[PDB]
Amino acid sequence: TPKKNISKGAVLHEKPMTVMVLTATEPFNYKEGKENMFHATVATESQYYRVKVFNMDLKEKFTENKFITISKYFNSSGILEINETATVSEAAPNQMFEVPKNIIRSAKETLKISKIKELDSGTLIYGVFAVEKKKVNDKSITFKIKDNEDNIKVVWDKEQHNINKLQLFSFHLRKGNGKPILHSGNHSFIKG
Amino acid sequence: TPKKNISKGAVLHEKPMTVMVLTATEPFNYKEGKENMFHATVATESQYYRVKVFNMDLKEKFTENKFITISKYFNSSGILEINETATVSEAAPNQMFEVPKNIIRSAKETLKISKIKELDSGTLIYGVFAVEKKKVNDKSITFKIKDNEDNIKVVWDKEQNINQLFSFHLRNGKPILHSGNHSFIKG
DNA sequence: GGAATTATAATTCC
DNA sequence: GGAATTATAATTCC
Repeated sequence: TPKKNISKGAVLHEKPMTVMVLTATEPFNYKEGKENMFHATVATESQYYRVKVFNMDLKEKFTENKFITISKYFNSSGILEINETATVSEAAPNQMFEVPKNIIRSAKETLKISKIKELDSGTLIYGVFAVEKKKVNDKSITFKIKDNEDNIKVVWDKEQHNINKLQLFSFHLRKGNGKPILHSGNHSFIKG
Repeated sequence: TPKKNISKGAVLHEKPMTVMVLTATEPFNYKEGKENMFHATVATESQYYRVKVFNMDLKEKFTENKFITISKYFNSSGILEINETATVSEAAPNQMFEVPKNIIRSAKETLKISKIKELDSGTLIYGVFAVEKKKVNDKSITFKIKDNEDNIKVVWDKEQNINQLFSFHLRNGKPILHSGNHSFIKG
C-alpha cells in the first residue's frame, strides 16, 4: 500500500511542501469497486499544480484559498498524486506565502487547441472548451470541442450517465496515425 | 401514365389471367408523397405469385380467398406489379379452379438462409424469420435473422414503427438483406 | 493506455 | 439500386 492508486513510475517526494488550494472538485467514482477521487488545483510561489486525491478523508482540507502542507506525495509527469501514504496538514502562518497573480490567472487559463495538438501523445489535458456536437453510440460518446481557431474530437467510453461550456479534467491526448483526439482515461472527469 | 410506378423493364401482359388471392398486406407508405401500396400473394394451378399493388382502389378485391382476374398487369423479374392501367374484375366461377396443396405450401414456405445467400444479387426476398440481434443507428437499423442453422444480416435505412419480411433486397463481401423501395415489415 | 487491427456505418459513384 | 469508397466505432495486441 505505499504507492496504491498512484499512477506507475511516479516519483516520491518525501520533503514537505506548502501549497495554496485554488480549486477542488466533488468526489466521483472513476472505476468500479475502487474508492472515489477528486481533482484539485493548487499553487506555490513558483508554479501551479494539478492534483489527483485518492484519500477522501482529505476532501475537507481541499477548500478554496486554504493553505496546506503535503509530505510524501507523488509526482506523475508534473501532476501530483496523493494517497493515504501522504501527510497533509493545515499550514502554519510561518510558511504561508502570497501566490503571484499571474500564476493564478494561468491556472484559470485554458490552453488553446492548436497548441494542444502539438503536445506529446499521452499528455493530460485540462480545460474549459466549447461544444459543437453530441453523438451517442452503444459504447462511446463523441464530442467535438472548439476554440476561436481550431477543434478536436473527444471520445468517452466510460459511462453514459451524467453526460449532457464544458470543463474537462485529465483527458488523454492521442495523435494517432489519424488526426488528434482527446480520449477518456482512468481519471477523466466532465463538469458543466 | 402507363407503366407508372412500375419497376422499369417490366414486361406487360395484356392477356387476362385468373388468380386466387391468398394473402394481402395492409396498405402502407413506401415513399414520400407517393400513394400507398400493399403486398399480396396470389396463386394459379401452376405456380404462386407475389404481387405489388399501387392502385388503392383495388384493396377490397385483394381479400383472402377471393378469385380475381387481372389483365395488362406487369411482370418485373417474376414479380407482378399492378397500377391503374391494369384491369381487375371479380372472377366467374368457371375459372375458379382449385389450387393444389403443394403450391400453397410453397407459397407459405420460407426459403432458408443458406440457399438464400446463393441467389443472384438483386433478388427479392420474402419470408418469416427469428431475430436475435437489433441495433439502432442514426441512419439505419440492423437486425439478425436466423434459422437452424444459418444466419443473415438485415439493413433498414428508412423510417424507424419497428419493435416477416416483404421485398427485401439480397446483396458483396458478405451477403446482407437490404431494404428497398417496397420493403415492408410485419409482425 | 495507445496504437493498430478489425468491425461496422454512412457516402458516393455508376 | 448495388458496389465500392470513405467515415466511424469497437477490438485487440503490446
